[PDB]
Amino acid sequence: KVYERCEFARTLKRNGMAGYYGVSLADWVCLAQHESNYNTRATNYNRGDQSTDYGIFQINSRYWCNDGKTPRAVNACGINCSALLQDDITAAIQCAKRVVRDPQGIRAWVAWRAHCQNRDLSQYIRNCGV
Repeated sequence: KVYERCEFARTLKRNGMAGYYGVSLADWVCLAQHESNYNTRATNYNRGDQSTDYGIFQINSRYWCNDGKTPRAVNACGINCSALLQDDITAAIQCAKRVVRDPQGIRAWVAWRAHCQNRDLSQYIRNCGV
């Protein structure tokens, strides 16, 4: 239930996402990194703003995913946030796409805008043998 730059990259490329129309594998990695790669323990709830940041891709439960304990959220993904806390990231990818599919775009992770769009993050993926 753990994923690292390499792994993630491999999987991504193994899934067929790494190098998406726009989202570049490197961007994914860097992103997934800025999110909370490693172990699928990326969980940070916050009632203060009826929002929760869960998922390796640090997905907010204030719009994406849901639970059923908060009859307010607008689960745009329409899935159990827990589904993003499993072993297979299939949900993370599916949701990831189901999310980016919106007019939001990777931009949502402005972080990447201040992490990826800064230096060469290719050196991070360049080594796995991609």
